[PDB]
Amino acid sequence: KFSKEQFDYSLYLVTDSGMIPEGKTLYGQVEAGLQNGVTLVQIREKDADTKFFIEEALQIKELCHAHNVPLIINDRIDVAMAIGADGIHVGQDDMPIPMIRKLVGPDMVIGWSVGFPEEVDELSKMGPDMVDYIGVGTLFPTLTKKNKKMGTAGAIRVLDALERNNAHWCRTVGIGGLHPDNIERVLYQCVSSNGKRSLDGICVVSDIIASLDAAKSTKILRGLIDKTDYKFVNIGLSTKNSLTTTDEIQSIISNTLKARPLVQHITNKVHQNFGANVTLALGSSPIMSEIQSEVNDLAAIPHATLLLNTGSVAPPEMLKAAIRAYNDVKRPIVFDPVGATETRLLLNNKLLTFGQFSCIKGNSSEILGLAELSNELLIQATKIVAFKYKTVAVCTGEFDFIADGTIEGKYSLSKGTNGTSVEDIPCVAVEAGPIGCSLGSTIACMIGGQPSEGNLFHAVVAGVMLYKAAGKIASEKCNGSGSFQVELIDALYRLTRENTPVTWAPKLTHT
Amino acid sequence: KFSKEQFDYSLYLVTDSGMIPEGKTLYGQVEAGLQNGVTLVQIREKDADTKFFIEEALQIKELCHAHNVPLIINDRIDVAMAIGADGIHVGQDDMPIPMIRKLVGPDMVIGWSVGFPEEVDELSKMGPDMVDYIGVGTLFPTLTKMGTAGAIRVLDALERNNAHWCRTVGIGGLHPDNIERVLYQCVSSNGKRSLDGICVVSDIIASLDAAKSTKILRGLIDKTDYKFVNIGLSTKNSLTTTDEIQSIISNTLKARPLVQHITNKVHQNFGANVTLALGSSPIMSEIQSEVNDLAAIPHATLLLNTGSVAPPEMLKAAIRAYNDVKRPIVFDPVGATETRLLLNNKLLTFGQFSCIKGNSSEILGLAELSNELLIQATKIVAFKYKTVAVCTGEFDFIADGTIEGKYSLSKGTNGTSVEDIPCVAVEAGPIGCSLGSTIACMIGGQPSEGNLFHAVVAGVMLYKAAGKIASEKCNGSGSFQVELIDALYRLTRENTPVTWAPKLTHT
Amino acid sequence: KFSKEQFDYSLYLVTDSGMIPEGKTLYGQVEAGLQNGVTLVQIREKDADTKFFIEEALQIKELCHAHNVPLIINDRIDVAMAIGADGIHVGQDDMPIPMIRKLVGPDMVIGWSVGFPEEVDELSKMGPDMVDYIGVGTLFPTLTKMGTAGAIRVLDALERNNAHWCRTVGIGGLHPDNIERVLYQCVSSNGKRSLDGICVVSDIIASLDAAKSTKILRGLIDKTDYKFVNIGLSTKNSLTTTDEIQSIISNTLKARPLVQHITNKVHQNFGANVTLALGSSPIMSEIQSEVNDLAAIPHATLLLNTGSVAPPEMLKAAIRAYNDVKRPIVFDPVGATETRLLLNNKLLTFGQFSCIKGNSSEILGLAELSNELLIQATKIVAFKYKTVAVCTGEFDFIADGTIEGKYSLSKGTNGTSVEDIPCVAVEAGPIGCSLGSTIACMIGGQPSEGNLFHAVVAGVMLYKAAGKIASEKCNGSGSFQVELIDALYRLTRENTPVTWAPKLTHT
Ligand SMILES: Cc1ncc(C[n+]2csc(CCOP(=O)(O)O)c2C)c(N)n1
Ligand SMILES: Cc1ncc(C[n+]2csc(CCOP(=O)(O)O)c2C)c(N)n1
Ligand SMILES: Cc1ncc(C[n+]2csc(CCOP(=O)(O)O)c2C)c(N)n1
Ligand SMILES: [Mg+2]
Ligand SMILES: [Mg+2]
Ligand SMILES: [Mg+2]
Repeated sequence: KFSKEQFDYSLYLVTDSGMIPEGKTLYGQVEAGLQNGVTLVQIREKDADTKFFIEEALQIKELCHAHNVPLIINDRIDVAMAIGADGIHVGQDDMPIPMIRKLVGPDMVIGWSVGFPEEVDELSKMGPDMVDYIGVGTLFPTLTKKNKKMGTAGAIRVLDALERNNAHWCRTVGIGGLHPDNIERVLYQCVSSNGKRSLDGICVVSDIIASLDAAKSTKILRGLIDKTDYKFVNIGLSTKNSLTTTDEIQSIISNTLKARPLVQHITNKVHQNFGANVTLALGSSPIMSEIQSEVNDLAAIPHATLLLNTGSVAPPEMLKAAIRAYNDVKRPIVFDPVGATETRLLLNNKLLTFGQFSCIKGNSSEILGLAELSNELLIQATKIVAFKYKTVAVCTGEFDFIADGTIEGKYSLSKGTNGTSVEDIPCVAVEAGPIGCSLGSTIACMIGGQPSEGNLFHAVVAGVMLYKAAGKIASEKCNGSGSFQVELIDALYRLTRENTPVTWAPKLTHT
Repeated sequence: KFSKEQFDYSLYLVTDSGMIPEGKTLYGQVEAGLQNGVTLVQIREKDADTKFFIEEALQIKELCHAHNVPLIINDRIDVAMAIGADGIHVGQDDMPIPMIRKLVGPDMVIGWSVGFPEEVDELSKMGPDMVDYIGVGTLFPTLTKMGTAGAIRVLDALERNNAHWCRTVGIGGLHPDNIERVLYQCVSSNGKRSLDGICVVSDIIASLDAAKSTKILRGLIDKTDYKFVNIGLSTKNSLTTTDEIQSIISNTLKARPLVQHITNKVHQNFGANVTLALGSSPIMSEIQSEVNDLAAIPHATLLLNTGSVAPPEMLKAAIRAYNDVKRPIVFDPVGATETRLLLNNKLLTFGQFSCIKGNSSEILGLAELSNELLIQATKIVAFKYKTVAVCTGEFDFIADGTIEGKYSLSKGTNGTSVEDIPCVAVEAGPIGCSLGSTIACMIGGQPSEGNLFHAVVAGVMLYKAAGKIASEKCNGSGSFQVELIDALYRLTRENTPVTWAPKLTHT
Repeated sequence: KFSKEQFDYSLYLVTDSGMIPEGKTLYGQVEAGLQNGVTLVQIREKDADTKFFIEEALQIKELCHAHNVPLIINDRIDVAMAIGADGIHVGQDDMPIPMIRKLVGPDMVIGWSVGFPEEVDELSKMGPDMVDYIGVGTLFPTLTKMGTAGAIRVLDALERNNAHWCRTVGIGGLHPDNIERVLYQCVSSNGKRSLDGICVVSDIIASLDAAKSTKILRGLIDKTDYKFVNIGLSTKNSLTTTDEIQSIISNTLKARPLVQHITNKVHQNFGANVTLALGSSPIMSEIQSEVNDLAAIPHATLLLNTGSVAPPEMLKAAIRAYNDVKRPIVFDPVGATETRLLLNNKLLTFGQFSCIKGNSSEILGLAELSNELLIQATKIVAFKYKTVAVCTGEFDFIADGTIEGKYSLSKGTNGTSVEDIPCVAVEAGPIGCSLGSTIACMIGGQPSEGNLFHAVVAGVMLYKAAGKIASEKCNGSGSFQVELIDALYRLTRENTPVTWAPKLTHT
């Protein structure tokens, strides 16, 4: 018999009998997992005879208690009472929490499956001793649950309602579609806005239970869960609070010129050509492939980068493949969501759950939207985006605000961030007096050439300066919309062919 | 809150959500049912969200409690404790009973789906306050999720273990077309216990007129007479007199009975002769469609063999057609082997027989086991199937288990056990399915005011009597057979039973 | 490299690659069998790349040449010349025989698939050095790609043509449940020829244990006793004495045999009566599941008619069932027309009969064709189907063709031909399925030490004697029939054969 505060939600294993690899037992699997982590166990029988249920449940509570880890049951309250369970997990369509508590009395843990912030509101109007831990939504598509309606974005919305309502007593785990190919990302971008709360643990089912080798699969998840660095891009992620110096900007450009980045553009037909020209100017080769099979070979090429629009004709099933393919080799993705309308809203949020981006670029509307909402306003909104999607965010306008919410690639369980909140991540401005997707292309090239020892922040900033600089130079040499565009590409070339950033007009202050 | 002894098991309604006619509600049906009986209610949700379960079970608990009838839950104990239910019913593959008792404490009614005697044994090894009532087996084929004989074996285990505390209900396929029969033969062998109640589902829930279906079952449930055959069933203990035997034969001769023979090929011919001899007409139809029209003809009678070639589906048909027009069926299970055991035990659950006729071996098999021994088995068969049971041999024993056609809930029989039903004997000194045909004809010609038992005995005399005559006038197996038919013809054509050789004593 | 004469056709294995149980190799089986018999191997690939074929016919020619056993290829000649094979087997739809003998030249073995006599004619007018051996038709239904009668016709042509250079193996559905019967009744009509060996497979290759399967098949082949009926099979040339006929009748009254009749409607009734008279119990089952249960009962006997309405699949069930337990079967083909001719020949390949009964017509067809004529046919039938055979007329002829249940490879009998089996006659002057029932009862009664032949005769005498007696005490067709049954009753209730009118002489 344990006590609420003894429950280690680190690596929470949930079982499913009908999914076991031929030649193995539910016990065998659930065992090899206790020898390598699986620090908590839920028994799940959605179909078996409520007797065979009790038999298998008793059989596993001996193995469990043996390794000193609790057993939880789902979602049969009676079976829990019957066999001396340590806790029960119930869903939103199962017996109400108040009724359960009256039958079981305080001291027994209660899980509740929560997917929306509106459900955290009810969990709170019940006070402590009611709910003890929630399993958050269904983060990713899974083939385990056979029947209602997520991503990290959705889980943030819930961790945030756990704070607004100050439900200190209630822990959290993330569950569903969780595998080694996205655990770090999930752990990494699942923090409350104020940086105070994160997931206390991770849930798996088809990852150990369905495994031809549960011993290894469990040891692997352990590896990731209590690591603390998500090095998602092969650049430096160090937090730099010092403004970007002329010497820094100059060395960024020599690298991007000397390493001829290959920048794959997945974007609309109107930027296709233009964007290719900005790339050619910046001394790098552009490829416009939306071909799924190619994607992994393309991203294999040295110093490759992915710049990425919405409204592209490519099927989401290819974006998901491309995005992943770049993250697997740890190369930079520059995201730019042009949206706004109901369809694009959906598409953009689906994309944001496919992987981890090194930069998210947008204008006023697209940024205020992404933050889930002046000048003091844009700044606060750029920082929210930056933090939320753990990325360098750029907000374009008369002023350009950059913000670094990468936080050196740190995650931890529950902690959650090191007191580092939305409000105080580095954010800098760039302006050059009154005067599109071409920036994305520029940003893309600067990050692209950076070496192991580079820095992702100074890169994204150098880019904004280079562009705003060509921006000022063109607007003076031009005759109208037509020639402005071709003198912009001209300026971008001359400027980076002579690395004299001590010359360019944009002024770089603190925001 | 009720007490265990406040539970009325009469008409016990189990609910099913996905079976209600379009335009109607689970509240709707279960309301009209309470108004005309439905003296107990179980909610059953094998599929629904365990919340909508709670919701829908609170809403029906107000309805039930208002007509003052309990509410039982199958088979989630949690849902039961949760909503303060009155009882819970659990099946064999559900939560062990000791565990349930431990979570609900004594005072809650527990139900246990029992279909085999061996499980009544575990129910007793637990003592009272454990299992409080049981649902017996699956009596008949049903499409929502043994026979009456399979239930009796249970009601018998409840007696040998003296588990007085345990009530019973019958369940599975129960409808107006067999309720009265279930009730009528579902009694313990010592006659002291019967079913406390009848349990339905598809019969009220799935009714386009719930109100009306409930009023019909109540109709049958608390009546007490199964007039299953248009003949008198009075219990006569006065040996059949010579004037009685006489009158029987006059009636069978004056109404020219029509006897349907569903038998093998070997008896076909010989059986029709014996019928003809008796002044009546045989029909050897084994055609399903014809069956209703046939049995509607005046004084129709069905004689029935096993090992006939006709399919079970049609035998089911026939037996039914004849019990519907309240006419007499005479059963004769020749068998013994695995196939014939299975086939007969299926036929015996298709309807009610007016007389089962076997020889020594057949009789011991049916009775589920000398001369004192034959007598016991012949009673056992007679009481077990509530019928007149004949047993052939040097001595023929006739036993009357019709008990005037009386049933009742839990009573069960007026204490009238296997041991004390009328059993007589017939014998005519040392000397088959022809007996079937004789008996058949005799019962056939009986008028509303007649008597079944006396008629079956008349048959066994007449036959035994024509027997001695033949054996005296024959040159061998060959001519014995024609003369047996002749003597039957000469005997019935002169009603002087005071002349006949066979002596009829008590057993 | 072998010679034509070093070919041991005893156990002839024929591979099939796609039928080996998961976990086993064609090498593993073909090896496993070599160590327990498998005295000649053929390689059969009707589907694989003619390369892989080649590799596998080499790998397996080592394994074979090592156990000193040849290797035959079918039906690709090239592959046989190519890997230095010992012989080629070709069918009817394959390369003509002349062409082959030119490309491979003498000293190599050529086996032909023959299944009709005509094909033996072709095979004769080609002389020796052409066809060496021949696999005979398909004997029984098989799933891998006539009966033992079809085989006989072929083994006859091989003699009428005098193809002394030609061996024979039987093939097609050969399994433990039917190998001895095949080995036993598959001899020449002149008794000088029989099968030189037996072709599997799907019995060794398909086997979950190829070693055991091959040991068994060995057991059967070089044994020389087919005990198919648990009764004496001794040849007796001593006319059946009065004492024996009397003993015969006591044994059968005392043992009350159970005679299962499978027959039409018109012999049902009459049939049971005769059996009854003979003091034995008749069963009229045509029920498939009961059939194994029935034949387990003591002293059981199967009387089989044609034109019964029973499905062929069931008669197969039954005929096997009685052979499995070694109890007697009496066959009575009533036909004559295309459909009946078929059905009959088909039953005569389901199992081993103890007696075949027919009249002039029926007995003539079964022989495949006066008073000298009816004797030669009765002998032919008796010998062909290895059984006691009975031709009914004014004279009745009985012929013991069982030869003591003796079989041996190629030999094949012990010079006992169709012309010289014991055949006796029975007559009583000028005067059906009844005689079937009578015989079935007299054989049924016999104990381990009895004699099939004497019993068959006993029956014919009894039935004949009861004939003369009835013909006298009767007034017509009707009274004759009943009187006949009576006389059977009387005659057997007093075993005084010395009294009977029927005269028993040699034929
Ligand atoms: C602690 C807890 N939270 C939520 C639920 C409901 N739930 C959401 S998705 C899913 C399947 C995950 O398997 P996989 O890892 O194969 O995607 C489960 C069972 C629960 N039963 N327990
Ligand atoms: C009290 C009790 N005894 C047994 C059972 C199990 N069971 C046996 S038959 C069947 C279907 C009845 O509807 P129908 O009239 O269509 O046969 C049911 C539900 C139970 N749940 N409750
Ligand atoms: C010697 C010889 N005779 C005939 C043939 C043709 N053939 C007739 S039956 C059959 C398969 C029977 O196996 P089973 O019935 O045991 O499955 C085959 C292979 C041949 N290839 N060689
Ligand atoms: Mg649930
Ligand atoms: Mg149940
Ligand atoms: Mg061929």
